[PDB]
Amino acid sequence: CQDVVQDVPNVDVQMLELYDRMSFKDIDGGVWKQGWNIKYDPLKYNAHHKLKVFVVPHSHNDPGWIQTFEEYYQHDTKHILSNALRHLHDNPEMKFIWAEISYFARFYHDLGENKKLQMKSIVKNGQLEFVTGGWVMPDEANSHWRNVLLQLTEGQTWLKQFMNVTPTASWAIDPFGHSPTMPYILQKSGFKNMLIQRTHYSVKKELAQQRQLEFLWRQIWDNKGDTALFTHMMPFYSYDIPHTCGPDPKVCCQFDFKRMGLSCPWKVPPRTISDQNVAARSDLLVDQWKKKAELYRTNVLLIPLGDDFRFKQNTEWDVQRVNYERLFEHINSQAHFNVQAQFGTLQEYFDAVHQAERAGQAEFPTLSGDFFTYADRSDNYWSGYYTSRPYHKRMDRVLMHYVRAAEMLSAWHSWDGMARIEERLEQARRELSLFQHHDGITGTAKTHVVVDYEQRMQEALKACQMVMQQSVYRLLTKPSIYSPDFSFSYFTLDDSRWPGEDSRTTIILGEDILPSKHVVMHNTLPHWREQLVDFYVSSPFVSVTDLANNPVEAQVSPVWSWHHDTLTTIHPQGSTTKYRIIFKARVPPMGLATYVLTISSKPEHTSYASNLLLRLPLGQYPEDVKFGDPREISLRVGNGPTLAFSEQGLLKSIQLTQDSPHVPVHFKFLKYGVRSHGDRSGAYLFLPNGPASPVELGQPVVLVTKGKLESSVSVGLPSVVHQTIMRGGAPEIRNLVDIGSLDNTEIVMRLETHIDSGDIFYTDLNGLQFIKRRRLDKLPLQANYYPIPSGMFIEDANTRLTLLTGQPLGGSSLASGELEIMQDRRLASDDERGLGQGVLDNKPVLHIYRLVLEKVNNCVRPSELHPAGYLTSAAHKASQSLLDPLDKFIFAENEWIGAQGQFGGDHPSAREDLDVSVMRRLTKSSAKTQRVGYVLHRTNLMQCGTEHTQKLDVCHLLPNVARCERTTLTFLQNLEHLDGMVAPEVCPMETAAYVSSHS
Ligand SMILES: [Zn+2]
Repeated sequence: CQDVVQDVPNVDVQMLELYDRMSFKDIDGGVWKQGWNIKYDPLKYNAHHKLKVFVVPHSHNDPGWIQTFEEYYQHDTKHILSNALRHLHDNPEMKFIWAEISYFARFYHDLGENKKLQMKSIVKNGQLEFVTGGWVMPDEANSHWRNVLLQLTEGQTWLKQFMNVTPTASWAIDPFGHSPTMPYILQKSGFKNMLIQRTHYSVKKELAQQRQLEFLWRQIWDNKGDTALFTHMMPFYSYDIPHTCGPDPKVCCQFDFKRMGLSCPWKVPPRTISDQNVAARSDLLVDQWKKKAELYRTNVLLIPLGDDFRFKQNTEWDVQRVNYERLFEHINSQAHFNVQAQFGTLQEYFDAVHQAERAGQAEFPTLSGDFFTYADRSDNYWSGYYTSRPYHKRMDRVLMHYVRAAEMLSAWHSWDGMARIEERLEQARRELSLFQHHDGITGTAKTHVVVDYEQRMQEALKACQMVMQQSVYRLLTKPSIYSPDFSFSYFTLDDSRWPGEDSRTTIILGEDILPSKHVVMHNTLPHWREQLVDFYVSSPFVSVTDLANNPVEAQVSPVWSWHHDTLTTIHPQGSTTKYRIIFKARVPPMGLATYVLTISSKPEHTSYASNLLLRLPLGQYPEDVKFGDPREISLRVGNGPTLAFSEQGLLKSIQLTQDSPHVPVHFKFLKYGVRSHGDRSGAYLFLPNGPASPVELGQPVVLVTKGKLESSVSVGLPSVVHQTIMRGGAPEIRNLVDIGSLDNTEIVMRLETHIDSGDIFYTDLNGLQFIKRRRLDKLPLQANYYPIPSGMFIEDANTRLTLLTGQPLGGSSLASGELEIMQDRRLASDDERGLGQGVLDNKPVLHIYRLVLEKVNNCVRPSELHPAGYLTSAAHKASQSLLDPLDKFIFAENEWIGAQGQFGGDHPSAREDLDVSVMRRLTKSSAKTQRVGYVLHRTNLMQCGTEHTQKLDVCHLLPNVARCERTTLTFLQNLEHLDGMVAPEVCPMETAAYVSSHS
């Protein structure tokens, strides 16, 4: 295994280093506004050295933006695919590429056998070629890596199953910024090349000037270059026809034969190609081509030909095809051009490029880093969408976890087809897959479309719960009893965090209404976990036992809610009929643990929290509420940190241990505005008019709850209920955010330390890796905002502070010792990127965080020059507690004969840096050989020199292994037959996939 800490890779282009030297000057380049006047030597080209041009027709199809998936399908996409099918069929030299498998699957299932076979025909002959082959073309900023891999697996599985094809070239023309997570997943899924579009205009200029637009893109820690993927970055402002033929959009636009009810902004129309003009039109176009080719190292040129929802009408197919045919026939017949031009596919382009390299005509540069934050022009940085529609951003994470848990839970058994497991899982994967779209998780879609996304995710959550409950009943009922009704609710799910919602079951216990209640906890992670869990109960006199009837220590706290008296003030109210029972659930790796809640007066092993209101009846509750003037507060749970809070109930300092210092750590809410003159912030753009200013907090009500297992500080701020929860380690932060009214406002949460971070900070990419960022004072504020998909940190010689998130949001470190993360944004103006609206549809979201202060001076850190950072064990586990908590199940009935106490107590408890990211059964009951796929990710944690673990071999997890294969990440190809049927060890920062066959 490579060393990802000691050794700094050598690459031609390192993006952090690149950004440091770049001036980012927005100069007028001329007809190429953001470049220069391309010159080529016309004697470069002769009969020995021709330009080879691939004109690649395409149609960008959004699975939701202005319209819903179904709306666009009905209006646009179904017509495009019928025409493609007809036109390619009748025109054997015509070519077409296709990205979005969601729409292809939808269309293909509606075809008659005949059309099905004809369609297979034009795929087999290579005329219609699938690119990437994902369900969608996903967002790359906010998306979790697991979800990127999910949407990819979904489209490619569909392709392999229905078309017997697996794309090896990727096409990503539209995401707003590009992540190295994409080459990382794609190269582990058999890909050979990929294409990107949306990078900062100033980065395109810099690279274009050195012919570094094609590059071998490797991971920032990769010393060897094993991860490298060949990447083509297109050079110009857009993927549309004006911006794809060459440098001068005024010329290129004349070669979009659909604009003769569409027209050319530059006021020069296209003209039909005839014998009259062909020489002149050809000359104009090839000049364009040769200008573009000068930016690349080979004599092979990629010319994309299309636009959004293009190739819809029969006559668009003719006008495009026939005019370009006339051009090609003329160009290729005339030796003075020294050009071979034709219709081609993406993979055809890449093949010819690799032919040129293998012949030694070019050596390509190496690149590591990322392409965030993107700007299309002047100071219009697209950091807005790191935050837009934050409720759905959080919904993504919750759904992500429920599909994982549903697929793992049900993977253990084969299910009769009447249970409908395969169907529910299929729906849940597809819904979650669709939201990966660059108008889904991004928050850049119209309100009714966001509505559609939400309803779909909701149905997907319901489908996971139905699978999870059925699986749990099967796993913990004695086989001699197990007799299921697949439409029965054996368990209801209990979620303390989604939606946060006046739902949640109260368990109603009574000395003879119902005395005891069985609850089960599921642990999706492959090691033993202990975690505080909570349930709502109808009495404060409840005690906890395991199934063996051993006592478990518990605490009871009141249920509190916050009201806006509107008359007055934001105040808490306490329940008189529901209480919270809290205890530590111990749960096996990938396993289940049953507990019992029994009613009794005050039990032996249950304590009662106290309540202090700083500025209230509580039912059958033992400790009466106390009252107080606003004051500073210090709490400690267990031996864990001691935390001091302001008189406004905001964290002020943390003390790690009894004898360590009181470390200043201040939370502050601030607000950013929109511009006086200038451009207006929208769904995409963040255009603050100066540094944020502090929110006026007044004198708010601070609620303090103090218990032996769990304590917390909650405060009703204007817009935000803010809570710090203490369980013994790193606290959890919850914000209930209601931006409600406050137009042209962005609400930020900032941390202020004395940590001597300077200009350095660290943000993660897709929850997979942490990348070094440098704050740049030469760039505007919005350009120092980066995606925070799961966490961020600052550090000095001695001290780290890391914030872990349950939800993708935007964030920065805008001064030494600070971290900051946007909570919500409300926006009266459109930012003119196509959407037509601002963001005027906000709703209450519960944001969750963990807050880790640590001493790092005895940690093995990477050198000053390494572009990556690495989490500690504590910060890694805190992240895992946010994204993959314990699942909670309440038995829905009164008696559970058969009940067992635990599942998975024999499962190996693997090293903490290792996760079984996916467990998914791959075969229905009707197959003779059962097969299960596993995705394994091993992260890399700092060695701080800070435990008993067993070897985990996924091939042996289930009984009667007959075969085990190391596979691509999508499970679709074998990469190594494992003679042993034992899975090899995986390296730090690697992801591997195994498929186990069972007899
Ligand atoms: Zn798009």
